[PDB]
Amino acid sequence: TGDQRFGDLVFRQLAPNVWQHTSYLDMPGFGAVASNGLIVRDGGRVLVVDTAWTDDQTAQILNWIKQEINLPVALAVVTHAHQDKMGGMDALHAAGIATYANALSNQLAPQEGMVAAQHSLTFAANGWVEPATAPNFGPLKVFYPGPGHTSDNITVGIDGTDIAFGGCLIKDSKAKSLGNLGDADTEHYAASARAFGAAFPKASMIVMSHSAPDSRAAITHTARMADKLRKL
Ligand SMILES: [Zn+2]
Ligand SMILES: [Zn+2]
Repeated sequence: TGDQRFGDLVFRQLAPNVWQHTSYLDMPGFGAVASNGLIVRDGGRVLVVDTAWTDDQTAQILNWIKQEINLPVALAVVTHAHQDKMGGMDALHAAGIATYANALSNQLAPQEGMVAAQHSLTFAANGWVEPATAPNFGPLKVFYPGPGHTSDNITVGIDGTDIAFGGCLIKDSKAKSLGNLGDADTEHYAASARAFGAAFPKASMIVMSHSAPDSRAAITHTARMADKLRKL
């Protein structure tokens, strides 16, 4: 398939300098739910998008990076204040890694049971990150598409590649539903999915948290699901 197992994690190379990390929730009354993030090698440093579900899983991502890449991890960006994306913040901080999240994610973190990132990203009215808040992000192009899966969800394009990461906002083109809607903005979801597509109009590989990588059909399918839900 392209997947490789390392401990209880799975890694899949997407480009010469990009890998998808996958971790699984291990809690007594739940099935083994996968969550995907990214690892980007930016020359002489590594950038991480999203933690795993737990600190121990996140430390295993760092161990894979040390073994397989062996460059320092300069920063991590987390895409919203849920456990699958921010559950391993303490492991990043223990490792001396600078962490960034939407200001709103950092505000929500205590209510959600998450540790806040060290740095807050803010956004222009067009959705693009304010550059002074995202210094030295290299190829990572951060975009806030509007409320959707959550009020705080952000997305990330990787310059020099065909890849854009929708996080938990985007589901694949065969998804039966929008997954976890507990915190979702049903009025704006479809427009936010569309805004993600329009922000990264050349991306051909759409990476998402809870499906395998897909084509741009994931974006349109997600927006349709959202529009149906809104019309009910
Ligand atoms: Zn979520
Ligand atoms: Zn999720």
